[PDB]
Amino acid sequence: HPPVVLVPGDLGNQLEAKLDKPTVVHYLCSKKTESYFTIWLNLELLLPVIIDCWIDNIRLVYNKTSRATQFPDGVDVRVPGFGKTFSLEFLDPSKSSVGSYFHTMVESLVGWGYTRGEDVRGAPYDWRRAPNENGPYFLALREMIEEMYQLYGGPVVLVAHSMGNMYTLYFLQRQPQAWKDKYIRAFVSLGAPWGGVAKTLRVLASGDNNRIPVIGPLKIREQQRSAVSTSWLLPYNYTWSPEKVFVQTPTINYTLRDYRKFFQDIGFEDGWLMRQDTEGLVEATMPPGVQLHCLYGTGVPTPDSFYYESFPDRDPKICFGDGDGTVNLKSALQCQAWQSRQEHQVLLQELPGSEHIEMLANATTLAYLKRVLLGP
Ligand SMILES: *[P@@](=O)(CCCCCCCCCCC=C)OC(C)C
Ligand SMILES: *[C@@H]1O[C@H](CO)[C@@H](O)[C@H](O)[C@H]1NC(C)=O
Ligand SMILES: *[C@@H]1O[C@H](CO)[C@@H](O)[C@H](O)[C@H]1NC(C)=O
Ligand SMILES: *[C@@H]1O[C@H](CO)[C@@H](O)[C@H](O)[C@H]1NC(C)=O
Ligand SMILES: *[C@@H]1O[C@H](CO)[C@@H](O)[C@H](O)[C@H]1NC(C)=O
Repeated sequence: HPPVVLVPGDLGNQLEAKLDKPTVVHYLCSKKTESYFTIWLNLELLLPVIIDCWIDNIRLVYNKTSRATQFPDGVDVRVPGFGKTFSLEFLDPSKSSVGSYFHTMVESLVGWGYTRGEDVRGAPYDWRRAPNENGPYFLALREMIEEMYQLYGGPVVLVAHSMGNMYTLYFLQRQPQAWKDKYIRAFVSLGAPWGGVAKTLRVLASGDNNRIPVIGPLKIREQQRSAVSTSWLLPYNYTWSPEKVFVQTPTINYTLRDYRKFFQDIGFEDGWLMRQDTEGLVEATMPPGVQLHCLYGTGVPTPDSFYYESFPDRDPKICFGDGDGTVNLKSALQCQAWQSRQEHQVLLQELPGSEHIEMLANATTLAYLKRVLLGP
C-alpha cells in the first residue's frame, strides 16, 4: 500500500501558544506561560469573558508596511505534530468527540495496516495564514514526501479535506511535473472549496458564531477577520459569475468584483490588502498534474448569498444552494475543467447527502479511499 500524507482544512489541526504578554484584556487572562498550551481546540478558552483572552492570543496582526501577519506582542503560536497524525485526528487534546476530525479515517487506515507517524503522516499547518505565509511548511512537506518515498519504496497518496485541497493544489502547481510523476501517486480531494465559498462574505461582514452560539457574532468576527485564510477563500471568478450577488443590503450589492468596496463598507480595509496578497497564489486554470479523485457532497443546504436588512452589524437572511453545507456545489465544476487540461485521470465522485465534516468519518468515503490505496 502507498504511503499517505493527510492535509487538513481550516481549523483542522491543533495550535499551541506560549505567552510573555506586556498586558492582558482581563485580569483572569494569563500574562505568561513557561511552556506551550493548546490554544486550538480547547472549549474552556471559548466560554464568555475568557474568549476575550483567546481572541487576544489567536488573532493575527496585519502589518501594512511588511504586507505580512505577525502574532500579538509576547505571543508565540506553533503547529505540533508535523509528520504525525495526533494533531489532526483530535483538535482537542482531551480527545472529546467535539474535536474528532481525522481520527475515524486514521483508525480505518491503521486497520488496513498503516502505521501512525510512519507510512501515514499528517501535514498540519497554521491554517490562519494563506500559502504566501507558509513557505517553510511547503519545504517541510516536499522533504517529508521525498523521505516517505525513500523509506517505503513508492510514491505517496495526498488526502486533503476542505482548505487543505487549496494548500495541496498551491504546492503541486509549484513542483515540476517530473517531481510529481516520481513522488505523487494520487491526490484524494475531500470537500475542496475550489473558487472559494459564499460563507466567507458573512463571516467577514457580520461574524459567524454558528458553532459557538453562547458568544456574540460581532465578538468572534474580530478573530475571523484577522485570519488571512478567510479573505483567501472569498469567491473567485473562475468558479462564480462576476455578476453573482453574494451580499445584498438596502443600499448596495457586492459581487466578487466589489471586494474593495465591501472591505471599505464593513470597516476592515486590512481584508482588501489580504485579498490582494492571496488572490493570485493558486493559478486559476492550472490543474495539479496528478491522478485526482474529487469527492464532493451534494443535497445539503449550503449558504449561497446573504440579505442584510441592517449591514454589517446584524445577522443576514440566508439563501441556500446545493453542496455539503459549507462548500458550494459550483466548486466541483473546477475538477471537471481539469479533465481536459491534464493527462493524469480526474475522477469525480458525488457523495449525495454527505455533510462537509461528516464525510471524513463516512463509510462510503472510507470505502472509496480503501479502493484507491489497496487497489481492486
Ligand atoms: P475548509 O478548510 C473551507 C471552508 C471555508 C470557510 C471559511 C470560514 C472561516 C471560518 C472561521 C475563520 C477563522 C479562522 O473548512 C473547514 C474544514 C471548516
Ligand atoms: C511592521 O513591519 C516592519 C518590517 O518588518 C517593521 O518596521 C515594524 O516593526 C512592524 N510593525 C509593528 C507594529 O510591529
Ligand atoms: C478574475 O479575477 C482576477 C483576480 O482574482 C482578476 O484580476 C481578473 O481580471 C478577473 N477576470 C475577469 C473578471 O475577467
Ligand atoms: C442588487 O441587485 C438586486 C438583484 O441583483 C436588485 O433587486 C437590487 O435593487 C440591487 N440593490 C441595489 C441597492 O442596487
Ligand atoms: C455517508 O455518505 C453517503 C455517500 O453520499 C451518504 O449517502 C450517507 O447519507 C452518509 N451517511 C451519513 C450518516 O451521513
